[PDB]
Amino acid sequence: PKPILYYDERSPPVRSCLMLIKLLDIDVELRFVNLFKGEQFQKDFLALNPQHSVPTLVHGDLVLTDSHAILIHLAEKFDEGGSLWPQEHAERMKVLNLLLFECSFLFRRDSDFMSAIVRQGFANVDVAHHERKLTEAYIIMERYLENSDFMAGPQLTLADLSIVTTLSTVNLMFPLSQFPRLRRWFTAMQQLDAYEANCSGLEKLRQTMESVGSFQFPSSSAVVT
Amino acid sequence: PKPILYYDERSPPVRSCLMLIKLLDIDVELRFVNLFKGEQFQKDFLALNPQHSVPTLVHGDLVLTDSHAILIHLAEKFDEGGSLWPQEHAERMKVLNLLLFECSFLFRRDSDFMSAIVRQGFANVDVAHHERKLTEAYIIMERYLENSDFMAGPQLTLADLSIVTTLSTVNLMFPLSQFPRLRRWFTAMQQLDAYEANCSGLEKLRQTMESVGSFQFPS
Ligand SMILES: N[C@@H](CCC(=O)N[C@@H](CS)C(=O)NCC(=O)O)C(=O)O
Ligand SMILES: N[C@@H](CCC(=O)N[C@@H](CS)C(=O)NCC(=O)O)C(=O)O
Repeated sequence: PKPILYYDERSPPVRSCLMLIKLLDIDVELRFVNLFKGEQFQKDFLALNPQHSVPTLVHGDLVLTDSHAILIHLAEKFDEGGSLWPQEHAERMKVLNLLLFECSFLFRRDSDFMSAIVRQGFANVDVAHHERKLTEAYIIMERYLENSDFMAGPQLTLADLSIVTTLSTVNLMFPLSQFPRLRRWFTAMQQLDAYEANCSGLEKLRQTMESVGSFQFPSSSAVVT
Repeated sequence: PKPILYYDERSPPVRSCLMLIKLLDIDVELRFVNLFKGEQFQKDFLALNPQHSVPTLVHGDLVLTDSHAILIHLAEKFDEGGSLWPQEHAERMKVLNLLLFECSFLFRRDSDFMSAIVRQGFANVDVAHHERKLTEAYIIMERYLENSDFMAGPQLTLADLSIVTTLSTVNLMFPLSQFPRLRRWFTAMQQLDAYEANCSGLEKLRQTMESVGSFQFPS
């Protein structure tokens, strides 16, 4: 049976799975769950994923409720032996380490900021506080890239797919002027054909946030190529 | 060389790694990083881990900066063919999915609550708000346990090691009386020889939080 992806493309971790699906030409059925309309609290979706989060994948009997498990599962099933989720143990641990950085640090901080805008309205958010927390994530990713061309080594891996979507979301608000390696890496990701899967949801998230939060992102911040 | 574990046993993800190390008899060199003195910001540790977090594992040239990668790495290198990190793909993805639940949901929410204490003082924290967020996590784990004795199936896995330490930390503040499956699972986890690895750090966290929070946990 073909994988079923419950999704809202405004979500960065959803867009990471959409990028992998495009990169590998995976046939997947998409089922939209509108997060800003609260459809993730619908009783049948809650029964499927009590964390009420997207992406959720159903593939046969398997139900995955975290983008990072979804990326790993799809790579193992549709890129066997590939370099996205590498075969050598130490290389694979490095990718796993960076996936968890995305989950535990970069996404956590971007979610904290964006959730505050939705709950409080932009004018009531302590933007300076979130600028510090997210610039700290920029600094860390800049350090990762001072060693390798890609986040987890010399070539594109699942870590880049996970990180680039949330990075593009942070960068709607906060500029990358001071981060040359991060800008070089982001520019290169934007040249990838798979990056087309990030574009639509990023823009829909931009429009939704500006509406619900009653503000405008500074147009000069976002890196476009 | 033997793995090096940078740790502060007050950290629940540290304690998860300590439990696995004891369960598998792994010979490791422990290096204490006092989080309450800010030693995670010392220049050499920051150079090692820019996220300034424990646990951090150095194993040869490999540097891991997240407990969930460390658990998987140590299981793969020291417990090949074990049940903690199952070899069958569907079972392994199930364990991975629960490891990420611990990272993304349970630990996130407990960390939000504990950080609010250290920042604001216990007397100023919106306790009811965090009670709702953390009770929601209890409700989810209770459902995870409906058809299995452990978090990811009929056997103990890495998911149980990761979740039990944070669970015990949430349980400093919020009791398990209303969750029969979760309470029975936690009691069973406490019978493990390896659970002794959780005991010392949990009580150190209690004592440290209560002094800095100028409060006492209801437990
Ligand atoms: N760590 C999880 C994070 C998933 C997550 O929190 N998704 C957000 C959207 S970016 C969501 O579904 N929010 C809906 C809700 O929490 O109710 C993953 O990587 O999939
Ligand atoms: N997702 C990470 C979380 C690690 C983490 O946040 N550890 C806390 C202690 S519980 C820490 O080191 N805090 C110090 C700091 O953030 O400066 C993991 O599982 O290892």
